[PDB]
Amino acid sequence: TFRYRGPSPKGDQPKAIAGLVEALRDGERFVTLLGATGTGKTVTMAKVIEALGRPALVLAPNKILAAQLAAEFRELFPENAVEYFISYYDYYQPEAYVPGKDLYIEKDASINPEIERLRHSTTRSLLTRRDVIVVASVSAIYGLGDPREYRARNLVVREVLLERLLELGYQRNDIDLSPGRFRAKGEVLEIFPAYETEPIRVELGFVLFPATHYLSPEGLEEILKEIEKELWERVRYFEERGEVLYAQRLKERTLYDLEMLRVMGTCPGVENYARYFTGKAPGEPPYTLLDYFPEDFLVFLDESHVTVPQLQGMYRGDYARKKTLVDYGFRLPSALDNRPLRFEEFLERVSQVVFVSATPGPFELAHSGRVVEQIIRPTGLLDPLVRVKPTENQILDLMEGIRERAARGERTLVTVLTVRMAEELTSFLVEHGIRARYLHHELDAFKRQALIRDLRLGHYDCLVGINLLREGLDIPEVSLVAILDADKEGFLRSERSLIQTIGRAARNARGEVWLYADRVSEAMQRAIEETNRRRALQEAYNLEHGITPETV
Ligand SMILES: CCCCCCCCO[C@@H]1O[C@H](CO)[C@@H](O)[C@H](O)[C@H]1O
Ligand SMILES: CCCCCCCCO[C@@H]1O[C@H](CO)[C@@H](O)[C@H](O)[C@H]1O
Ligand SMILES: CCCCCCCCO[C@@H]1O[C@H](CO)[C@@H](O)[C@H](O)[C@H]1O
Repeated sequence: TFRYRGPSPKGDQPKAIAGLVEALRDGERFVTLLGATGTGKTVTMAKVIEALGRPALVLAPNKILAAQLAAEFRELFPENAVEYFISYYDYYQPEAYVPGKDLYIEKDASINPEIERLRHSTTRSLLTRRDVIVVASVSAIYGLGDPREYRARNLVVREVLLERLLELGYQRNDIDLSPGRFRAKGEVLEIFPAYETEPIRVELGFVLFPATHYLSPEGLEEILKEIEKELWERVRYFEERGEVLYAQRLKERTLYDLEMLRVMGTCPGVENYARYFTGKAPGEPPYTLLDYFPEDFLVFLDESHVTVPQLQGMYRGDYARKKTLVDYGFRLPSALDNRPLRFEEFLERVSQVVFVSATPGPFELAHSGRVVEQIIRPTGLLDPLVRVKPTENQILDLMEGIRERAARGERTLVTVLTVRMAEELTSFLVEHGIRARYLHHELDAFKRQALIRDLRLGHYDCLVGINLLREGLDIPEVSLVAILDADKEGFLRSERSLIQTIGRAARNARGEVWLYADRVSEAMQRAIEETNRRRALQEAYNLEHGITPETV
């Protein structure tokens, strides 16, 4: 049972909630929430979750949005369990090998304790409460230990109770303490649970869950035997090919791990032997976070037009990177079984799915048994006016438009199609009195968000880039979005992409989008019509309720 404490639903949220709830209660497996930018999709998801009272998983297209959603849900359900199943492949380097330059890359060690802490807090809550909402990036869905063992291996709250501490994955280190380590300096225990930020001093209640998701198994001895059996078979494979270097590499690394496991029941990169620990057969789908949820959990795929394709391509992407480590003797073929799920395998592990997007993709449109939209924004803000302007004298027209807006405190976003164009336009604008910066495609997150942050803070007035479908670009001061080569083919000029880009001007009471082109492509035509449809519906709602837009 959840306890919603956020703002009451306004605009189209009430209608969206209900209908969405009605569809789910009627047993629809696939449902889509078609919600324009700024209509408050998080609150809608939250009320649906509250109404159904089932634990939920919300997947986002990237780590920035994932973190953002987690933070919002925590504020909306201050008394329930909101988890962020962050993944190590989000901020750190995984093991890898690039044939191109024969360079092998080790995964980062001694990572920030917050990573594993958040992950353990997630599995712990899922096995102790129903009022749980888990947010995660799609990439987070990867092989994980067997949930049965993780579950059946707990410690309820003497002296034998320090034989348990270890068969749960906890390690000794009286020196410095770490989450998932114990300190026994005499008659006094100090367990630091893998999911806590505050250790537990024991002298003279709670429930301790394992410190690892791949904790030791049944015939540990017998398991190391099966792994070594695969090792020599694979060594022979290389030997017969004359690839002595690969045979040597695989032998040394595998024997090192086997020895490590025989002396600590664990070893760095233990996940690679996942299948041996879960007893899964080769090729079979591994256990994942999904298996830790109750059978009736609800799934939300935020930005579904992006997240669905991500879920569809995860397996292939991972296979390519892993297959390389296998081909050159760094890992056993069995490491391939510690992988992401194929899309169909994912669908086999979920019951009901709610797709969320302002521009739902083909999968959601062909499969949803119900599409519920929310167009009216709680704020009453209108979708922008969209104009089509000639390419003749585009830059001069744009420049005067930008300077006019900067004069009165308004910002401009500009999208071009090539790097040369982005480079030249930016320098040209700067040389003509405009505070413009270039959002280079090589910029990573936070750095990309740092630049965007400066625009939000008003350090400059115009941001030029190729792909503007980035996070954090919904700024109230942006009143103009200019799209050069608006009629050219390509992903960034598709119907959906145009609609998404147009939305960057919907947080300003005077928002406008200028499409520079000498012809109207079908994508433009459709995007213009949809923006007009939304604007008209919201103007009608505002008229009826006596609301007049204002920027804020
Ligand atoms: C468990 C380890 C088994 C090692 C057995 C290696 C057998 C070598 O294998 C041989 O290598 C030659 C290389 O010139 C090839 O030409 C032969 O075809 C191949 O059978
Ligand atoms: C055409 C002449 C227009 C004059 C209006 C100028 C409005 C200035 O604009 C304001 O300046 C403040 C201080 O820099 C900022 O903090 C505000 O965010 C910004 O809107
Ligand atoms: C460029 C995209 C054009 C899309 C066509 C939108 C048509 C909306 O319909 C409009 O409704 C108005 C009611 O206020 C009427 O006054 C207009 O005559 C009518 O065209």
